[PDB]
Amino acid sequence: QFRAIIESPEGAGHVGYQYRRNTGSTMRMVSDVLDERVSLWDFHCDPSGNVIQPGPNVDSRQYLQAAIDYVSSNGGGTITIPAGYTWYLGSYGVGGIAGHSGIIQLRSNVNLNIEGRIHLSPFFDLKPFQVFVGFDNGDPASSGNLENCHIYGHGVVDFGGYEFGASSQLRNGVAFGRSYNCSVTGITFQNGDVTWAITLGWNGYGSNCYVRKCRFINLVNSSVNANHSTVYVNCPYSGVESCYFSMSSSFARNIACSVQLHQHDTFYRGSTVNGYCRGAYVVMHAAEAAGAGSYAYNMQVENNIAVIYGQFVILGSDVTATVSGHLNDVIVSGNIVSIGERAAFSAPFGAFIDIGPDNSGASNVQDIQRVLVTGNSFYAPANITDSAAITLRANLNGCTFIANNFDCRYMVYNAPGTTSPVVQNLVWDKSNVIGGTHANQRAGQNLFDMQFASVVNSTIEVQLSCEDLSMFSCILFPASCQLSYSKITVDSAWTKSMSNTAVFEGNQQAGANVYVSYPATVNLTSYNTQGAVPFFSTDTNYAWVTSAYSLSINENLDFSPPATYTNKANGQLVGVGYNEIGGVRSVSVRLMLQRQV
Amino acid sequence: QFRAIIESPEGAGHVGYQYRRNTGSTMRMVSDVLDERVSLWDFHCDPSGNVIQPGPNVDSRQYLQAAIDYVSSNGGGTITIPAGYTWYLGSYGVGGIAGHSGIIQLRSNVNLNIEGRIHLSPFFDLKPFQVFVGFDNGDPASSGNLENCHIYGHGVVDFGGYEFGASSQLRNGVAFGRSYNCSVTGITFQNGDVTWAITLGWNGYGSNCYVRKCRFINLVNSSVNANHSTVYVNCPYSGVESCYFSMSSSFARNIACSVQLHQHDTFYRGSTVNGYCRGAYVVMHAAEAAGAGSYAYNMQVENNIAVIYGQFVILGSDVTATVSGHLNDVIVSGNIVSIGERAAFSAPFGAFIDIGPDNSGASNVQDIQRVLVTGNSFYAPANITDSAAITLRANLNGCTFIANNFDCRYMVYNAPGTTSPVVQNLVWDKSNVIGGTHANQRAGQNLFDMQFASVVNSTIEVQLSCEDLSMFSCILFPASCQLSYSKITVDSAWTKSMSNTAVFEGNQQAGANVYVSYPATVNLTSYNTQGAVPFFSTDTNYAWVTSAYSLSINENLDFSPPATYTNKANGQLVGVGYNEIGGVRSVSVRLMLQRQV
Amino acid sequence: QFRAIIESPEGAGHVGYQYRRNTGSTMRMVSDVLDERVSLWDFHCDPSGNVIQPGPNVDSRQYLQAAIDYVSSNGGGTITIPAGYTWYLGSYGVGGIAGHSGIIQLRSNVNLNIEGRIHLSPFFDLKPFQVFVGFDNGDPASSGNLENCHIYGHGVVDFGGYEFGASSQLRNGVAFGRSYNCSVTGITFQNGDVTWAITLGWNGYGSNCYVRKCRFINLVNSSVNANHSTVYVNCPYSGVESCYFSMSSSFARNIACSVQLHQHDTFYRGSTVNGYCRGAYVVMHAAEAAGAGSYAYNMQVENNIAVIYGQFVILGSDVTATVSGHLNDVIVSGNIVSIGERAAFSAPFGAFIDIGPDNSGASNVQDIQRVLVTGNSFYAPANITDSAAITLRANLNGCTFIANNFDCRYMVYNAPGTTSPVVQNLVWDKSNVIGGTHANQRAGQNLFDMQFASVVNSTIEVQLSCEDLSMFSCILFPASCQLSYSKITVDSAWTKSMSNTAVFEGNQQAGANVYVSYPATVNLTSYNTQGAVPFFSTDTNYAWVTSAYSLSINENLDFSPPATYTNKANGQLVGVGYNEIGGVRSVSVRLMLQRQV
Ligand SMILES: CC(=O)N[C@@H]1[C@@H](O[C@H]2O[C@H](CO)[C@H](O[C@H]3O[C@H](CO[C@@H]4O[C@@H](C)[C@H](O)[C@@H](O)[C@H]4O)[C@@H](O)[C@H](O)[C@H]3O)[C@H](O[C@@H]3O[C@H](CO)[C@@H](O)[C@H](O)[C@H]3NC(C)=O)[C@H]2O)[C@H](O)[C@@H](CO)O[C@@H]1O
Ligand SMILES: CC(=O)N[C@@H]1[C@@H](O[C@H]2O[C@H](CO)[C@H](O[C@H]3O[C@H](CO[C@@H]4O[C@@H](C)[C@H](O)[C@@H](O)[C@H]4O)[C@@H](O)[C@H](O)[C@H]3O)[C@H](O[C@@H]3O[C@H](CO)[C@@H](O)[C@H](O)[C@H]3NC(C)=O)[C@H]2O)[C@H](O)[C@@H](CO)O[C@@H]1O
Ligand SMILES: CC(=O)N[C@@H]1[C@@H](O[C@H]2O[C@H](CO)[C@H](O[C@H]3O[C@H](CO[C@@H]4O[C@@H](C)[C@H](O)[C@@H](O)[C@H]4O)[C@@H](O)[C@H](O)[C@H]3O)[C@H](O[C@@H]3O[C@H](CO)[C@@H](O)[C@H](O)[C@H]3NC(C)=O)[C@H]2O)[C@H](O)[C@@H](CO)O[C@@H]1O
Ligand code: NA
Ligand code: NA
Ligand code: NA
Ligand code: NA
Ligand code: NA
Ligand code: NA
Ligand code: NA
Ligand code: NA
Ligand code: NA
Repeated sequence: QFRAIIESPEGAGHVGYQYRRNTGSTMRMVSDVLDERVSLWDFHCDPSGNVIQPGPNVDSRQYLQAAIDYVSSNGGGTITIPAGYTWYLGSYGVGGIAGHSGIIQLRSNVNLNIEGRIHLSPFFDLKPFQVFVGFDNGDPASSGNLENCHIYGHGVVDFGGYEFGASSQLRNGVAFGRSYNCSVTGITFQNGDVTWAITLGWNGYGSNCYVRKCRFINLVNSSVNANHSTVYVNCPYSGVESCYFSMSSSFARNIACSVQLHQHDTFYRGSTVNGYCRGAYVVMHAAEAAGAGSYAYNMQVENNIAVIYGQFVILGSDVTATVSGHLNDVIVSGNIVSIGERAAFSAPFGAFIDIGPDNSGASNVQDIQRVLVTGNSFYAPANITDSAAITLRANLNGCTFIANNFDCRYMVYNAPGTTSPVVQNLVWDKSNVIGGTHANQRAGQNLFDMQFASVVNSTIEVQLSCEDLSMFSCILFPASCQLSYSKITVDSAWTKSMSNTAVFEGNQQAGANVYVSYPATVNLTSYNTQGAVPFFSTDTNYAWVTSAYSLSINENLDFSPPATYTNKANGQLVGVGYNEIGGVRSVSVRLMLQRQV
Repeated sequence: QFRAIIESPEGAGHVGYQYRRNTGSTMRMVSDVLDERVSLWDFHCDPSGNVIQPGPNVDSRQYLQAAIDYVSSNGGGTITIPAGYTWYLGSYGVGGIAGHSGIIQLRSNVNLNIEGRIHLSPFFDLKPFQVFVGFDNGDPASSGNLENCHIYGHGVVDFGGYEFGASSQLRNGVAFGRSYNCSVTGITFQNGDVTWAITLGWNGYGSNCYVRKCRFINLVNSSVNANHSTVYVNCPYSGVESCYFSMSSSFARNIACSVQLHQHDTFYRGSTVNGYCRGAYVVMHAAEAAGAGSYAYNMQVENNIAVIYGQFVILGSDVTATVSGHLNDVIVSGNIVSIGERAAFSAPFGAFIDIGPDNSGASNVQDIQRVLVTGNSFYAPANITDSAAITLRANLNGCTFIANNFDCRYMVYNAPGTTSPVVQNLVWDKSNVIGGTHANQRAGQNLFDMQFASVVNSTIEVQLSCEDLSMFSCILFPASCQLSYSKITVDSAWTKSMSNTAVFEGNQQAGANVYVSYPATVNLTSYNTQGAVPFFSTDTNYAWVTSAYSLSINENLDFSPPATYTNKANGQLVGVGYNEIGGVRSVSVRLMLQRQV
Repeated sequence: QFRAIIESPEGAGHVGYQYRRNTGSTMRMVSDVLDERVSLWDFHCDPSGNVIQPGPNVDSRQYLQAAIDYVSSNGGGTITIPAGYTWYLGSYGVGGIAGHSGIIQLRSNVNLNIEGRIHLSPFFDLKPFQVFVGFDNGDPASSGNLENCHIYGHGVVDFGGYEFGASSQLRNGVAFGRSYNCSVTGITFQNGDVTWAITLGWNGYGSNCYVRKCRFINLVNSSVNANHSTVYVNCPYSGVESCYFSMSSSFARNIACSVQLHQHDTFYRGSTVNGYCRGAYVVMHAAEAAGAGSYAYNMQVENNIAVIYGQFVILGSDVTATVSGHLNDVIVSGNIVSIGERAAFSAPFGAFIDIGPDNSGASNVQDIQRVLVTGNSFYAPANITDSAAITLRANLNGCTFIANNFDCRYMVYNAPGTTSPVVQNLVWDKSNVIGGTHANQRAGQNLFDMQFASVVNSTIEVQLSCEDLSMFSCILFPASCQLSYSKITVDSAWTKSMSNTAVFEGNQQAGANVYVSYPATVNLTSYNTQGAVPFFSTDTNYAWVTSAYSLSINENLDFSPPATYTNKANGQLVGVGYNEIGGVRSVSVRLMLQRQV
């Protein structure tokens, strides 16, 4: 019976087709052409083969898994998750992903085109979950790889608004696993309390994984949530570009970071962030060094836009019993960043760059060097005392700042009587512009507060662009901070009225290989001789000065002080001025003091 | 009758199908699978249901609208506009979009995949039109939102070449309206005389709207066209990336801009522009402040390539009777820009940055601050007198330039006897490289022409990199410009032969908190004493000088002038030189004059 | 017979369909809907119309060509190359592409969606080939254009691992030809020994061609391969963005470049490179000037990540008998680059920028100017003697460096007794940070080794950030290098112990329009007079010095040397110090020598 065959599930396999009636084309059956595509509807059926409508009382998980399993068996393809429907997930998956609280297991070469919505059912309320998992084993070390898996479309993953049940729980959207050529593009992740939205790689295993043109909206909502990083990049040659991240929770302002860059050759570009505590960590964790080595290098954070409450970029490296992690060859450029409206001390200490201790608080394990911070803007509102261009809280082996515009409370800061970092190769070029928003707010404060164990091979070229007479000093070194083989300068513009410009509480500017210059007021007295006549300082704290020159006009007719000075062994300054008429002269002059510059 | 059913429109609904003969798959009908996609052909039919071929004598509008209306009713989806066909539009739409001269009404969740061509018929010649409109009401204030609407593909929107009929008319390609998560990707807009190609948002209402990888080609063609901006970004968290803009009309060189960034958290990146008057406006219009506040902040213009005839980036902010607009936290970086080949004064005044008055010409309403211009190149051909790094034509509350390369006629310019802007926090770092293309062209001109009412808290560090002895001065302040709490320096390199370096026509460099240095030639005479001997200037216009030092060699054996000088109350310079043999000496020396630096 | 028609190839054309049972929709046949898409299966059939399975023993070429030819005839469309299959190509194409060793001929408006794999069969071993060719004629000058051709998908082009048979052979993946609005997106090119993977345009003919989000993996594998450039951009308004390039061969480290930018308005952005000799050439070849003029301008290399073995960006321009090529208006910004681990001299000389001779070795043909290198990082390991910020090997008409961080052996280098370039407008701003990795390695070497015929209108502002007492000098000019109208400065920080700072082997710092400053040690003797007393240098090689000042402390009580000095006609320095008590004094002081600064 022909009628019977046609009405049967093999019917389309009996109806002939030839593309556009082209006599040169293949003589196919309708089913062949329909078989070129596949959707969730092709697996979303009961045991008799009748289609099941999705909805809040239907658990779509087993059907989607069957679709992925079947396409995987044919070498791959793309499964569409249809538009105009919400597909709910309502149970855990089984096997290898159960160890990861997994819902769906991803498979190699099987792409998901999510055009409709995927939504978690209340079964998951107060429970852990990882929605899509690419590991195939509960132990990631024993997992196979996931390759050539792409998730893309105009659709949505909705985490149902459910809070965490316990802080120790973990929640994720996509864990690609040991992931090679995998990506998420176009998707909106929203409405949750999760740990991560996407994680790429596993402990350095993976390559060429990307997140592009995704949105992440309101993914922390509770005090229970221990920590949140929206994308964790844990394989090399991988990155995040052109994404949107937004949070509205108060809790997110204290715990949430947009991106973790944790392996070499990784990037974070062209993205916009609002409502987060932190922008990006750039870190080499020794505990994550298995797949790609012990070094994080070629790290790029560029051309992002951010409103955060804590720190924009945080650098780190640490050690384990048998591995040491190193961070080097980093670039941070083109970013425009602000600390959002908040009270002082109400969120983690505001910073553009933070050199942070390790997760246990250790500040003597880091090996961070060859970092370039250039062509960025940073702003914090004037009330935010806790705002810095760099908070330098752990050992630093080098960081270079060129041509940034920093408009916040401090330039360089570390809290006194906390950690005592060892600092090498800190370079603050004169082309860094220091803004004026916090003028008049700096009573008792040092603009560059050098609260370190030691500083070597460092450059700080201070250039103000407006007055701030509230500040205690432009730069201060406590006596506990050794300083050697360094260049510290304070340009005189906007400093004439400052009582202190640079302060060396241990007289460290006297060091043999310290090169400094800064303004000071000096009292001088002359001899009485008519004609060329010496002037000498009354104080004797200039034994370190190599030359000094006048920054003051001479209101006198009958004499002039020296234009330039040198020193004497007793620590006086001395120079030769001119008495048109004789007499002992006394003057108080603003000088530029110079040492070896 | 089985034959009858099969031949009927329900026939495919009787032919069974099961994906790849998989026994676990859904037992569907052919029509179910065909129903997973939708195209214009599914609505492009006569009242009897017979398909109609598109073409220049068929108006496809009602069919496309029916398709959008129907898909909208099912929760959304993607309508394909087929490749290999041109689909003409030949009438106005009806209802809510009639108030916007709308052709097609877009609807939420309904995407258009434009693979073929859409082409306007001559019905639209000399008339207004907006091809795709997302408003649902003639009054945008009473409109609902458009959400999740994406237009993408390899296809083309062709505006038929028709000129405007009257200057007051408006024409647009896509007006998304009060638009949330909407985008245009891949599409070519060409061949028209329009006001805009795409507009995003409405008066700050909207979010997450983007234009990516689109082309805009020849969209102004007539003298009637009043004004053209290719993409208008009027909602936050939105932007333009990786687009191509080109014009060939002469009129475009005087009226056309590529992008308007008019709300916070907006960007313009990675794009190429040719043939336009202007690159981008970055503006907060008080009249547009309803949806997202009164501040435009986090504005980003980065890594674009442009050949324009007028100004690359134009900044603005203005007020209404009850709202004041503010612009702050802007970054302009990585752009390479030139003024195209043209006669001087033949297009609007060439500039990299323009600080422009409001639309009525007011220059005393702006609140523009915290702008960073860094790491850009600008070039204008040597004949273009009207070319500047910045034309500063309205009040400015701050702008910072670091590490740019500007190769044009002026660095800082405003026309004398026009507006008198009040300038604060203008910072021109010494790392800005001033090119040499216009050397020898600058007779009668000041490189930095400070034609302002006042300048405060500003820095100008001039550094030449080649000679230009044609210029009247490196920097000039008219007597009408107050100057205070500022730093103005002229490096001596390539200046030895200049008669004027810095010029203060009101002697403003004498101010208590002005910090300056610049070269000058000075005549000095000594006393006759053998030995250490004073030299004094013949002129008395140095009462403001704090120190000066020699920039000239000493061709004498029998004496030497002072290496360094200070001043005296009568305005003479004085220093101590050395007469090996006695005698009154007279010399003319090049000095670096310094005040408080 | 109805049964007969239904089973025939016209069967689907008799089965009715109406979208979603919508009474307003078109009353179509199943075949109409199936005809909206097209795949390789629709042409991959034998002469009787039976489908043929692809595989290593089937040559899919004729079937894919038939598909492209047919779709082209209907106005275009998109052919899918199905996922889950490998499609082998095993013969050359015929006609116009035979002259290009072409396999498949691309056609206008016909896109390829490559979801599966395309793989070359061993027929191609040791032979030339170009897999996809858009020329339609063996002579490219007589070719028609290719327009609106896009290749995209998650699929793969695999070149079969075959080595080149002869060095003179050429191999390519995609040659778009005289190409307008063409692109490759998402595709992986791998496993070959080829000349290029993609070429865009032909000798300036073409426009709006792009390569985005592609991977290029292991595309050189033999010593026979003469030269490799992964993407060659030979039309304007075209570029490469967000790509991944990797090589593992030793040969690639000596021959392979990622990108060629060879026409105006072209870009290379956001890409990652590993294992290559070179990053990008930016060149105007006169021989390629036919389609778009003789000038390459608006050239952009930005925000790339690279590990290379030779040079990152190489600039060039050259001439033919009748055309002269010019390069100008270039920007290189935001790049983070390193020379990978290698022995010194084991690959082409390491550099960030190279100013290279033409292909015959000529260094006197170039017209390269208006280049900005800003905000980049460069690192080479300490053992790599052959590493430079710029190797300046051919005539240079201008290049500007601002705010970079260069950490390698040399800053400026050219080999002595090779070429003698004529240098104009070389600008090295003081904001360039010179790293310390190569400290102690520089015995016998000059950090800036100015091995040129002449230098004019140039600026070199040297600023160290750590000591390197191994170096012979910071900057050296041989006597053969003329120097005029230039500024050369050496900041004193970290230089106190250097015997030579700046060296002018021809005494070129004496030039009338040379502006210099650098530290030196000077021996001085005083007269015996008590009181103000002159000090004079013992040596007479300071006739060029305009002023000098002390960089040393004064360990004496009874006298002080001058703080500042000028010169005398005999070449002595002279200044006025102070003898508290009389006596002839002798001192050796570190001075900052200054000329016209
Ligand atoms: C939220 C965030 O990323 N915060 C980082 C911080 O990251 C560390 O702390 C977070 C806290 O959530 C992670 O530690 C938690 O998770 C790991 C991994 O979970 C296990 O392994 C995965 C593969 C499996 O699917 C799960 O079922 C678990 O079995 C637990 O081991 C740990 O006990 C728990 O606290 C984060 O771990 C990393 O997570 C990434 C992404 O999933 C994995 O690729 C890594 O393998 C895993 N690393 C390690 C060492 O386990 C911790 O690294 C950063 O340390 C910090 C400074 O950079 O910034 C943020 O605070
Ligand atoms: C071409 C361009 O954008 N030029 C800008 C300039 O913009 C102002 O002038 C232009 C001239 O074309 C616009 O003003 C015209 O259009 C508005 C808006 O049209 C009405 O509202 C829309 C929603 C509706 O669809 C239409 O049918 C109209 O009813 C008219 O009100 C105005 O009279 C007319 O001149 C531009 O208006 C803005 O247009 C954007 C994009 O469509 C809308 O989102 C805004 O709501 C609308 N703003 C206002 C205040 O109405 C004017 O703003 C800039 O001012 C200037 C400096 O930045 O740069 C360019 O010259
Ligand atoms: C690998 C590479 O690109 N290296 C560049 C170097 O480029 C020059 O040398 C390469 C060597 O492979 C090319 O020269 C070879 O190819 C050309 C072109 O082949 C012919 O024309 C094409 C259209 C046709 O399909 C083929 O069948 C051939 O008939 C031969 O003419 C030449 O003899 C041979 O050595 C490269 O040529 C350019 O190739 C691009 C891309 O295919 C074409 O668009 C251009 O038309 C062609 N240019 C010329 C002048 O022919 C040579 O230009 C660069 O010169 C160098 C410095 O910038 O960098 C790298 O080393
Ligand atoms: Na686990
Ligand atoms: Na660095
Ligand atoms: Na200490
Ligand atoms: Na209207
Ligand atoms: Na600023
Ligand atoms: Na005034
Ligand atoms: Na050929
Ligand atoms: Na330049
Ligand atoms: Na010479």
